[PDB]
Amino acid sequence: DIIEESAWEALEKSILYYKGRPVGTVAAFDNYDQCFVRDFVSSALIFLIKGKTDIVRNFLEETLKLQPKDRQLDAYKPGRGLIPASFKVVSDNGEEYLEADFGEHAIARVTPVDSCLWWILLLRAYVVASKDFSLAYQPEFQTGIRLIMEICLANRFDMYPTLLVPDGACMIDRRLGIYGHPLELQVLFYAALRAAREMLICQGNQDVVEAIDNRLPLLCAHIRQHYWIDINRLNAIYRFKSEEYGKAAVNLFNIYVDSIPYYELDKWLPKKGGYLAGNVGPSQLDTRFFALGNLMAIISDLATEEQSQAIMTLIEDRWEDLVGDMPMKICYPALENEEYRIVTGCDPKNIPWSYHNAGSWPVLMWMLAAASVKAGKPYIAGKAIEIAQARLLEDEWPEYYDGKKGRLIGKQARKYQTWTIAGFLLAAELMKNPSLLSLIS
Amino acid sequence: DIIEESAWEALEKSILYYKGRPVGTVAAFDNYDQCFVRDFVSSALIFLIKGKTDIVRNFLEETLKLQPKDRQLDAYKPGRGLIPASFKVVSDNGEEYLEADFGEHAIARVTPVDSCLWWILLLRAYVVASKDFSLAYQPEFQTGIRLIMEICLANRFDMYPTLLVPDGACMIDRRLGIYGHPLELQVLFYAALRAAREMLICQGNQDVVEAIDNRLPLLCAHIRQHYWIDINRLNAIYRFVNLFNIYVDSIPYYELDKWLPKKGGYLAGNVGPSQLDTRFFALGNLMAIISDLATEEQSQAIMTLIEDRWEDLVGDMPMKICYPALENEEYRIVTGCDPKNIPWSYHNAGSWPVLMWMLAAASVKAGKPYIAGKAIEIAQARLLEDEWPEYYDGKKGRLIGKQARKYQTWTIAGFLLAAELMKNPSLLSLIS
Ligand SMILES: OC[C@H]1O[C@@](CO)(O[C@H]2O[C@H](CO)[C@@H](O)[C@H](O)[C@H]2O)[C@@H](O)[C@@H]1O
Ligand SMILES: OC[C@H]1O[C@@](CO)(O[C@H]2O[C@H](CO)[C@@H](O)[C@H](O)[C@H]2O)[C@@H](O)[C@@H]1O
Repeated sequence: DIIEESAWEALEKSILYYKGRPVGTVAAFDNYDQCFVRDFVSSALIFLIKGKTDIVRNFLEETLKLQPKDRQLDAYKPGRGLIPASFKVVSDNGEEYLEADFGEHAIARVTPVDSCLWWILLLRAYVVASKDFSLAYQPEFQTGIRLIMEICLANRFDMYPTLLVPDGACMIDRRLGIYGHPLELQVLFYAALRAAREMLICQGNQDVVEAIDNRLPLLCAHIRQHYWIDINRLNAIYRFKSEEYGKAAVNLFNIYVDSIPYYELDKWLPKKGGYLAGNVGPSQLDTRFFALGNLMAIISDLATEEQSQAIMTLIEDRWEDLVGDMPMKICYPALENEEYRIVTGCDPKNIPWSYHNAGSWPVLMWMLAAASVKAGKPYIAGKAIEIAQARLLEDEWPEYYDGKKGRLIGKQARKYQTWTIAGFLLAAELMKNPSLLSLIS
Repeated sequence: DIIEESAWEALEKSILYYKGRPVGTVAAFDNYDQCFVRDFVSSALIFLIKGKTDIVRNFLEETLKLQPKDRQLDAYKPGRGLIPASFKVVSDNGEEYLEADFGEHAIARVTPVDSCLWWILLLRAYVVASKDFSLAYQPEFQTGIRLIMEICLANRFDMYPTLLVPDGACMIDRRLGIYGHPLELQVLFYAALRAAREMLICQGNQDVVEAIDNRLPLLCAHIRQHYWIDINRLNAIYRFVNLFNIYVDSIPYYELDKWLPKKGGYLAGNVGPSQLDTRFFALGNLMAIISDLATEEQSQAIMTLIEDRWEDLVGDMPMKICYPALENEEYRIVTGCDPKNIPWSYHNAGSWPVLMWMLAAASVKAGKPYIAGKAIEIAQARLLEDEWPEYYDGKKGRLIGKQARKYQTWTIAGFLLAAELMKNPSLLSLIS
């Protein structure tokens, strides 16, 4: 009805032009010249679906040129192979050019890792939508893919098959205790490894293609075995006799059982529910539920079929906790009290049930839809869309919502947030046509 | 004297042999075949002081061979350029060989970063003691230094001049909230940068030598500005443009104001976006004085703090590895309820006699050797009696550590080294 029409009209106005050609979308239409890579994913997929592919092509070509190609030994300059979080059009010189934001002057001088992984997934989306892999096989694209894989695969100090990162290195780009091996990045890493293997010419690239082939099954089993939480699993951990000869090594990360909030999880988890943990590392298990990681795990077949149904069962049965009045919680539960202070450093923006700290993010509804369709329960997404439809247009498409139920328009939420609009539309498109999953799986 | 002679005898026994020549010392003499790089530092320095340099030369050569030379894309294999935390002699096969431990089957599959930085500092110590840079100028050693500098300098995701690391990546090799930019590693990185600049030939190493020269003053200024804690700084945080957004509610600011003397201060345990770790870490602060990372005024202010809060930082056993202990929710959240690191035990503000040598070195450097003198007198009163334990527990370090090994080599070496540095201040040239 009028809701979808208004969304389309809004999405159109968000398009960003460079040298007269569309090169992405702005984060929120009112800088006026700023495209975020992660934000562009939902817009991009819509445009692909609607056959307007040139915007995506131009985005991929332009961002590829922004990727640092050489090893970087100097402070405050981006690491080799990274994709910037955002870029903008600088019209101030006689001629237009693009300026990358790698975070060099940001409040955290960290380059988020998700952008380069989404870039690969977008590249695959484009070639599948175009029914033509030619772009990907061009030498500059082979190089781009290869460099991203190298920085992700190469071991530095940490040798787990997962990707080790500083805090605030993904969609959650502030301090939320997601340093280490956060789920979001491992899941994207897995999906990107799969996508890169489909598009890389193996000849000449033997080292990297081999490393990709070696990493995929190790990373899959690692995540399935060491991130999976359900009631059976938690009880098995508690009864596990670690002192017995040869059983210590089973507890790979040397998790101490006393650290797990059993009472609260036992209560929260449905009988047949479960999910992948937010983070796992030495003496570290973050039992927060993170939506993006869990939903993307379903979409990429990282989660087993049984795990996927368990995740969907959790979402259905704890619908009020995870969706409430606005799909959906970025994570659950909130860090509060002492834990909030220690983990976030008292970040004012990240107070309990706000923003990154278990705020509700409409954009996540596109992945909820994709996952629901993939899991054969598309009615779950339908229900989420109905809830969103009730308030998004009236509220002028906010970036996020706050509170345990997502009742409040986010404390500092921008209006006409593009991924809120695109997330909404994309969810609806995936419902109408489940076969569109092939763009992202 | 008698006590030194007694320590010396214990130290001689800890020597590890490989193919009939000394290649290091074991961590605690009774594995019987195992040498830890960081533990060996105090042993090595004593041996250098005593003119027994071949053990250190052999140690350096053999650990250099254990360094991975190429890029590593496989899981559970060590990163390029790293030095293993420890090695052991396997005499089980026909002919003895060395086996590196990079943490591949450890409870934390993380290769500690401090080992490679100590290796650089030991190399310099050796060529200074030998008055000959020949060993360091050999191509394989030039390569060794370059690789270490490359892996530390190279930005991955984090672009600060500091070194970004996982938790448990140094002497504290368990989870203690020292992920990010912990002081210990920043100070050792700084110290290793200085030593690498002094030993790397510019020709053939142009990119890395320039990057070292650029990083040095930037890292120096970064630490001096952003890690420094004193009354004035706390008030500035309270009144907060700045590089780091630090929110004052995140730190115990009224408590710190009370703890700090007027002319006291120290370098913070960790600094990052929305992160200021106000714990005092001893190794980091003492090595910062020794390496001239801390300014003269900061050095005196650290010494003023140690004197004035002696009961807290030294107590009955010099000296606390950090202060204060993580307790209550902080302990549970930060350590993951690690039973070994309970408050006032082991890494969690336990008392580690090894730190004595750095207290001595820093005290001499700051022209206040009587500070180390007082610590030595206390340590002397208990270490020989207790047979050189690894660590002590309790708010005042009164208890022998529950799992402390006796005849812990760096406790013995640390004590002797402290005494040597007191007798001969110019020996500081070995470590700075
Ligand atoms: O308002 C943009 C500003 O917010 C930050 C900090 O959270 O990032 C947020 O906004 C981005 C653009 O919409 C999102 O991609 C990101 O997930 C979200 O955290 C800053 O990074 C950015 O400068
Ligand atoms: O007993 C050796 C065993 O102890 C650990 C515990 O973390 O490390 C400690 O002992 C090492 C050897 O003396 C020290 O170098 C280290 O600083 C200390 O934490 C294990 O890593 C090691 O396997």
